[PDB]
Amino acid sequence: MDPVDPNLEPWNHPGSQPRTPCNKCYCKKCCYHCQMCFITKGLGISYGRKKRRQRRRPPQGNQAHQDPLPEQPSSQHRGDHPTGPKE
Repeated sequence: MDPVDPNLEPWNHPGSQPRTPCNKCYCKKCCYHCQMCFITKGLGISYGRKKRRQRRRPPQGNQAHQDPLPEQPSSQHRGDHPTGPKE
């Protein structure tokens, strides 16, 4: 997960708000994040038991709110952690 950039990746969320995205800690409320904190379903680098780093590239709205990529509210790359599938 960490060697891309990242713009909007298959799974790479650093933090949340205010529109940051990273902060000095993972997840971290201000500001929006509703309920789902970080349940580790996809063990690339940032989700990781003996891995885990953190990289920050756009402003951003979607990379402060989102877990997955498409506008499809369910689970397993669909609506992974907010009220928010795309944002």
